[PDB]
Amino acid sequence: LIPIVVEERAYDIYSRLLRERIVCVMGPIDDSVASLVIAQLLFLQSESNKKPIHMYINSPGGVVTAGLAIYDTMQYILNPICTWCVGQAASMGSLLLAAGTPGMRHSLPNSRIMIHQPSAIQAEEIMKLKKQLYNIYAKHTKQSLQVIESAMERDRYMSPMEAQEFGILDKVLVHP
Amino acid sequence: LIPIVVERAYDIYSRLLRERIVCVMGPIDDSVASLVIAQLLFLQSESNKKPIHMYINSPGGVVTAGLAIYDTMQYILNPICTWCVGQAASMGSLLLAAGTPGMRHSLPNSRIMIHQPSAIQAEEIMKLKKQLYNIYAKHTKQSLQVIESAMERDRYMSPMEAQEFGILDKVLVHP
Amino acid sequence: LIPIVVGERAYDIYSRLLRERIVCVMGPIDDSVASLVIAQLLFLQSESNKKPIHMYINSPGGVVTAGLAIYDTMQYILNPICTWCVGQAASMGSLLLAAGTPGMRHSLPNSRIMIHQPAIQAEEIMKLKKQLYNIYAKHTKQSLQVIESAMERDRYMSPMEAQEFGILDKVLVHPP
Amino acid sequence: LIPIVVRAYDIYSRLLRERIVCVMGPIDDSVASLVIAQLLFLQSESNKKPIHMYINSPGGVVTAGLAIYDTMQYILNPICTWCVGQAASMGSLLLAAGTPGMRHSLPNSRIMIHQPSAIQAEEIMKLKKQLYNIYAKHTKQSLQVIESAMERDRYMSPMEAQEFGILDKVL
Amino acid sequence: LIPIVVEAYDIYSRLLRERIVCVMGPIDDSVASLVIAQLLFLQSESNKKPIHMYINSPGGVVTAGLAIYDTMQYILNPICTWCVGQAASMGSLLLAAGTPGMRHSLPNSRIMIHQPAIQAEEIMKLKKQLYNIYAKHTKQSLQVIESAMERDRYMSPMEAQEFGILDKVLVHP
Amino acid sequence: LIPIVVEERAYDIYSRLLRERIVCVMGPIDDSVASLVIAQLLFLQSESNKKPIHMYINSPGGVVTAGLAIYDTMQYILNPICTWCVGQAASMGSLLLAAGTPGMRHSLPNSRIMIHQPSAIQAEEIMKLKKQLYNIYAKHTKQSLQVIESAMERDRYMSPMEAQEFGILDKVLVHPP
Amino acid sequence: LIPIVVEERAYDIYSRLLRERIVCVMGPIDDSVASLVIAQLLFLQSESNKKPIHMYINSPGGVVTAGLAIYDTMQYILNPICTWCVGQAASMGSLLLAAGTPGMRHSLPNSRIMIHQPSAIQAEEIMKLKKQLYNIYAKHTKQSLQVIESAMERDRYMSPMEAQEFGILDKVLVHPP
Amino acid sequence: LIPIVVERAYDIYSRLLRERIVCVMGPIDDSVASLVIAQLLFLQSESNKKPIHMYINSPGGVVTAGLAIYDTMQYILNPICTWCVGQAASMGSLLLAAGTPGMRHSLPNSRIMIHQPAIQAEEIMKLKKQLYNIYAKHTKQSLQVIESAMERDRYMSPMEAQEFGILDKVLVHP
Amino acid sequence: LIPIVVEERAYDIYSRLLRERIVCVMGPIDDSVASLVIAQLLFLQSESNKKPIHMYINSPGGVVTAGLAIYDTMQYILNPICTWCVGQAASMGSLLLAAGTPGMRHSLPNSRIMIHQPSAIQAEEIMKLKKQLYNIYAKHTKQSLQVIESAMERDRYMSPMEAQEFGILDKVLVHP
Ligand SMILES: N#Cc1cccc(CN2CCC3=C(C2)C(=O)N(Cc2ccc(Cl)cc2)C2=NCCN23)c1
Ligand SMILES: N#Cc1cccc(CN2CCC3=C(C2)C(=O)N(Cc2ccc(Cl)cc2)C2=NCCN23)c1
Ligand SMILES: N#Cc1cccc(CN2CCC3=C(C2)C(=O)N(Cc2ccc(Cl)cc2)C2=NCCN23)c1
Ligand SMILES: N#Cc1cccc(CN2CCC3=C(C2)C(=O)N(Cc2ccc(Cl)cc2)C2=NCCN23)c1
Ligand SMILES: N#Cc1cccc(CN2CCC3=C(C2)C(=O)N(Cc2ccc(Cl)cc2)C2=NCCN23)c1
Ligand SMILES: N#Cc1cccc(CN2CCC3=C(C2)C(=O)N(Cc2ccc(Cl)cc2)C2=NCCN23)c1
Ligand SMILES: N#Cc1cccc(CN2CCC3=C(C2)C(=O)N(Cc2ccc(Cl)cc2)C2=NCCN23)c1
Ligand SMILES: N#Cc1cccc(CN2CCC3=C(C2)C(=O)N(Cc2ccc(Cl)cc2)C2=NCCN23)c1
Ligand SMILES: N#Cc1cccc(CN2CCC3=C(C2)C(=O)N(Cc2ccc(Cl)cc2)C2=NCCN23)c1
Repeated sequence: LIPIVVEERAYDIYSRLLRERIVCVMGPIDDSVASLVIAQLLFLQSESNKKPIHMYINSPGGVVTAGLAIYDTMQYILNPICTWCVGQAASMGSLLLAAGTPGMRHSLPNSRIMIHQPSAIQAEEIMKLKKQLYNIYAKHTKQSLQVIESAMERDRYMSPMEAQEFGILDKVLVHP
Repeated sequence: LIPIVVERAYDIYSRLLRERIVCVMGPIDDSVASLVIAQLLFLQSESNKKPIHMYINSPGGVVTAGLAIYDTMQYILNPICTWCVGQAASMGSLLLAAGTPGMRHSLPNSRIMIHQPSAIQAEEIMKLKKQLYNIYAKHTKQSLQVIESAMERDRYMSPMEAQEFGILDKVLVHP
Repeated sequence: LIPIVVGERAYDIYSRLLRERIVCVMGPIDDSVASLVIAQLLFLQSESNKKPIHMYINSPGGVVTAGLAIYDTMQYILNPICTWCVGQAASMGSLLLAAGTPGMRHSLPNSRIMIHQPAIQAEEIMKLKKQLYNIYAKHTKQSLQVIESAMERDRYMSPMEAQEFGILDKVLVHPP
Repeated sequence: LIPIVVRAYDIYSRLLRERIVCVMGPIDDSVASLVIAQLLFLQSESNKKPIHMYINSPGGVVTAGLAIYDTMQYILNPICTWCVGQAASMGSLLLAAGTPGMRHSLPNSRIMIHQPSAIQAEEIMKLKKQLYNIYAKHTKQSLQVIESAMERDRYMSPMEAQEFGILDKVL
Repeated sequence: LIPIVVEAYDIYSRLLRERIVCVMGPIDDSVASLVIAQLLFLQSESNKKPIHMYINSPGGVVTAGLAIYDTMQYILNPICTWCVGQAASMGSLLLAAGTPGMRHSLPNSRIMIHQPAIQAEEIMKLKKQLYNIYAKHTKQSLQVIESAMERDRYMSPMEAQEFGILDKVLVHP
Repeated sequence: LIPIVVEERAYDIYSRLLRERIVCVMGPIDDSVASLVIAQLLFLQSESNKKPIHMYINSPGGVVTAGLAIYDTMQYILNPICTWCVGQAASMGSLLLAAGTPGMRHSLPNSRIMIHQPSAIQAEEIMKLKKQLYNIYAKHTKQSLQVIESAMERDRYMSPMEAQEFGILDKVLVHPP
Repeated sequence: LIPIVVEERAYDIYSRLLRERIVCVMGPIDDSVASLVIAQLLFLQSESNKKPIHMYINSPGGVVTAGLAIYDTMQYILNPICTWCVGQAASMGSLLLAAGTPGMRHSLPNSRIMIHQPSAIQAEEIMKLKKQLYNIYAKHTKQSLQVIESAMERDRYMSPMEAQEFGILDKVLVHPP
Repeated sequence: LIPIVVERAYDIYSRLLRERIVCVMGPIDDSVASLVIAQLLFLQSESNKKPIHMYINSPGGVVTAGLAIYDTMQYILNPICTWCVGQAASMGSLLLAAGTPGMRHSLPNSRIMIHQPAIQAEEIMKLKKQLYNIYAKHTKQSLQVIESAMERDRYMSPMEAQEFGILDKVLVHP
Repeated sequence: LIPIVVEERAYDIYSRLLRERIVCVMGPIDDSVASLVIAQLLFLQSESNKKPIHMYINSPGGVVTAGLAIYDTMQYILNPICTWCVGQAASMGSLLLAAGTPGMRHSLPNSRIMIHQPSAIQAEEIMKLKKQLYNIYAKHTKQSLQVIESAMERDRYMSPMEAQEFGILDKVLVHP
């Protein structure tokens, strides 16, 4: 039941959010989510490839290759990407969260962050995908492999404060 | 089916938004939180001084979805008037009591519940309950001790007991 | 499929009903119906807080706390509210019907009215059931004990007994 | 789904511009509120010009049908009821409540006043007397003649239903 | 599921050997058919020895409960009805149809005579059957029975006993 | 579950009923209700060509062809059959009720009896079947076709006492003679 | 999804059909098929009391009362109506086919036409309805009752050419005249 | 599914009945209650002095189904030993507390709840009062203590429950 | 489709297993499983309370209070209890496995053992139950609390060899 706003043109509030260069990553990440997000990120680059992009994550995770789709598009565009976590970023959600422009990775105070991966393909393939997750997290947290994979074994959430200290985000904000 | 009102014409819900009114109706999940946060943010983009009104008629919902609203309420600058209609239970009463002080209201016949009624580990659930304990104590001026024994009783309060406990400031019959 | 009716503007018939300052409470009552009726009632009060609103009730009841949100918004707003019972008004429907302005509570001749009531602790259900007694007591101008007695009988009233009981003021057949 | 005719309407809206109100299929609360809407809307447009209720229905919720009956009886306009296909149970009630000399059916229609088979038992009998009464009113038959007929699980043809008092014209 | 006792029966076959007939939960044609069979068997074994009918039911199909009620009237034995838990709607009409003086409840039972695809005249007709049955066994007047069944509520064993539904309320022998 | 009773010998209560030459017609009658009922009419006749059988009927009706199968077995076998109506006998239930041995058809007092037929084949075939019911009911009630055809058009129930006056049964009994 | 076509003005293809005074009876006919078809017979008549309307029929039948509603609208309105059978017209479909203006009822070559009625109400009421279909078919085919009643008892389809010789239609066309 | 033991050959549940052991397992409905009440009537016909053993591992159930069991336990003359295993919650703990005084037992790890989780609001409140009074009776607590307790959405330990009046002993072994 | 064996009496093979004093704990543990197991363990004690009892665990876990029911009955009976793990013992399964008589806790070579708890009650209650699990495991593994709870956080299985070394079992056997 999505509301309309005027600005004189008239958009629904989500079209409006994308006009402010805000892309939502809200919920379980599947291919068509990934498709929406990728579409938006590439449209904002076309508008201005130096102007920043804010991406808002409230995601329990999802389909791993769909998330890497987003992640890869993040790495590709020319824009700074402020990532913001509200509610939670678990599994691929905090992967996207940890993959913002350094210095521009934010959570609100009561957010919950998980890098552990909640548990139809071959066994070695899953391990392959799981190393990919291990290196991406190592890249952006500036942590070691063995630290990352020990960490990813703890079935557990962090506070915005621990996640900052671990390298997943940069600033925990209450106010602007 | 949602009616149109009327010089251009919005559906009634779009028109509630022009009043700076954000409805939080029913159970709270992430996509409701997405809708509420967007409006809060947009309403602050419109003026960051002009108040915002949050009509809460909710039984609770996903804790982190509700926290994403609570946090966003705290983030924005505007005075936030919160309104309880029918009932605000579990996460929905956290929100109701998070409105800016002296600006939390109930219509007379509502019911208010801070009891949390009832896939993660038991150490994580408990971490989340602790976060609720602290929010509630922060906004009702009550001690954690008072907050926990109270949240332990499976009961509703009238808007008056609510106002006395520190969830509400006003109860009113009319403007 | 809702019909359209017709400077010159074009309305679906239900908006048109709201232009006439009519709000409908058709069928069972839940939070989303209540959101809709409160939205319409607060809007009508904003277009004129002295002009009457007409509220049409054909309803078998509903969620109590959702029904009370409607009742309280009736009592809040500034406008005279003339209620009309068509078809039936049982439980919360009859309470909305009985909570129009004194002397502007109507039924058409064949309506059936019920004040008998068809997960929460047992003490909260009695708390709530007592709020119902207090509201019916108020507007029907009947004693508490008489309300509690009446609400124990699993029966409907004629629009003429409910006139007689306190629930409505006039039974109309044709327009005055 | 639904075509568009030429200013442009959809056909069911174009019909309403013609002062025509369909009653089509089973009657429930939302049929009734849609029908009562149109009836009021039409009388607001003119209280002298007749309205046309096209009924093809096997009935429905008694209270929902009673709601439409009363709205008919409230509004001032002459009302021409039209039976098409069938008007059975509640449907036949409204058909019979068109204003006199204006109740029609088409030749091959079927008309039933037998009421085919959660509230208390006394409250069910109360509702049935209401229809007994409503029917006796508009057919000018007696209550003993209404209840007897209402017990025979059967249709009448338009001519049977004309002699009974349900309608006036068959074409 | 059902345990086996020696004396070799299932426990419910052994209740029947004790002349105990359970009427558990909702009445329908199947339940009624069962019950009636045991009632005729028991009489066939002896038309003088009582039969203990154990009732704990929210009611059921009217026609089916009436088949039971009729069977009860037919057979010669004194029938001791026992309410455990609850007897509502039809369940409490059988309770009332025990032999006078041997209608019992346990302390915490609940008793209800209020009643929760056929025609209106027929639903009223069956309701008058219930009216007259209840009036006969409570010795209460018709008009007292109908007021009663309209109040949607339960009676405690002692209000059920002051009304003529049962006779005795036992905490223990 | 079906209790077991002792006799020296163990029977489940329903088996021990058949021992009494009692046959139960309980519930909707389909082809396998009919099959099981016919199985025991034929059986009970082979235990005695002349000892009376008892049908306990509590039924709201059923498949017409499955009902007529039972009616026809009932007509075939040589046994006097006493019918008993308990709870109800509507539609084909009441036809099995009416078809007991003249003067052996009974109701308990509180039973409800209906002969109206409540609402894949062609149209001529349903009127074929309706007519067959007319003639069966006409036969045993001793009523005229005309009277059967309109009584059945009244969607209503008869008391055991009106059913006795119409012809469906012969005695309404409260206690054992 | 329904394409849009341009005319200056945009119509979805089905709307633009109605513009040609074409009305489609496609599929099972229930009360709301009938309602929408009647809506456009009445509409097209009000655009012209005498210009011919075209019913395209491809239907396997439907609710008899809903069919007879359409038949009756078709009889009411003053317009000459050309019927066209495409794919099939079985049961009430073929009755709407037969009821076009004499000599305006058509089939394309490969259509299949059935008048047999493939297999809640009482029995007298279904024979009531069957008889009404007998008289409608009798009327427009110009066949006797006796002939209609047995043709309809044959569970079978007719070619457009046999249907033309029976009376259901008048012309079987391959290309436009 | 259910095994046979030899002694003569019972299924293992039939053999527990021969020990005078009545099992109240899982949610209590009128059917559980039928089975339980049957067993208690029978076991008393065997002897009205020999103790009955009610093993309870139950989350709760229908209240009238529960009170039928309770009333049957009051009716019979036998000393009843109640034992709690896994848990006894809502109606279950009510049965646990209702065994013969000095004979109510829990295993060291059981959890006990007296908090309760179509009829009118005056019936529920009538039923709840009835739970209030059974409980008050059997824990020697007051009504006020009992009512406030049942309002806390919480389980107790077996020692807690022992201190409160719900049970007498807590045994790791015999 | 359970087979019968003769021994001359004739039992199904599972009745036969219980005659050899073998009780299976096979699969998800719910109240009626727990009831079966408890029944069997108490019947074997009645036969001989010094003769050992072998309990065979292939369980992914289950309802925690139902498992403690079994555990408590284990602690209660007088008999030695050899526990044997085949396939897997995860969550409450390895709790029962770790709760055998010391010296009599066995796995086959390819078994998989989990003490981590795969993830409708109050929050503090779940923590209470979870401390119970923490102490029981500490009791029988002779490990510390902090070691146990760190361990229970690793979403992960052990080999019969690691589980022995950790204190969950005593012997890993290939042959008799
Ligand atoms: N899925 C995926 C994926 C993710 C990251 C990078 C790429 C590579 N593509 C190659 C083609 C390509 C790219 C980048 C591109 O961004 N623009 C500019 C553009 C795109 C969208 C919008 Cl709305 C407006 C302007 C473009 N314009 C035409 C061809 N083209 C693909
Ligand atoms: N989920 C979440 C969450 C909740 C609270 C606070 C934040 C932090 N963000 C930072 C980025 C950011 C924020 C707040 C922001 O309010 N506007 C202004 C704005 C927003 C919507 C509309 Cl329609 C119009 C204007 C904005 N415009 C560009 C960058 N930007 C995120
Ligand atoms: N749910 C609930 C509920 C039910 C009854 C009473 C209230 C109290 N609120 C206080 C705030 C408040 C109220 C009433 C108010 O009526 N208008 C005027 C207005 C509202 C909507 C529209 Cl479409 C047009 C004009 C308003 N404009 C900004 C703030 N505001 C809430
Ligand atoms: N359900 C019901 C029911 C059935 C029959 C009679 C009534 C009584 N009401 C009184 C209020 C009332 C009525 C009739 C009324 O016809 N119009 C005129 C009107 C209505 C609809 C439209 Cl689209 C346009 C104009 C009106 N305009 C302001 C308030 N109002 C209610
Ligand atoms: N349904 C019904 C219904 C309900 C109440 C009363 C009756 C009347 N019937 C008549 C036939 C009849 C009756 C009573 C009868 O009790 N016994 C004795 C008997 C019955 C069952 C068993 Cl297991 C053992 C012995 C009997 N033996 C042969 C025929 N017969 C029928
Ligand atoms: N369906 C059907 C239906 C219904 C009624 C009548 C019939 C006709 N059949 C003819 C053959 C036939 C009949 C009757 C027959 O009764 N017995 C004797 C018998 C039958 C069953 C049992 Cl258990 C014991 C003894 C018999 N024994 C051998 C051949 N035979 C069929
Ligand atoms: N269902 C049915 C059914 C089927 C066939 C015939 C009839 C009888 N009615 C009588 C009233 C009536 C009729 C025919 C009529 O055709 N027009 C003209 C009209 C209709 C619709 C449209 Cl879109 C445009 C113009 C009309 N305009 C006002 C009253 N009126 C009913
Ligand atoms: N539900 C219920 C309920 C609960 C508690 C008390 C009662 C009252 N009845 C009275 C009749 C009665 C009772 C108790 C009784 O215990 N025995 C002895 C007996 C019972 C079962 C078995 Cl397996 C073996 C022997 C008995 N034998 C004949 C009459 N009779 C009913
Ligand atoms: N659930 C639970 C649970 C778990 C552990 C311990 C207990 C305590 N009970 C007390 C009563 C009790 C116990 C132990 C007992 O083992 N036997 C001996 C016995 C048991 C079963 C069988 Cl098949 C054969 C002999 C006994 N015989 C009669 C009373 N009785 C309960």
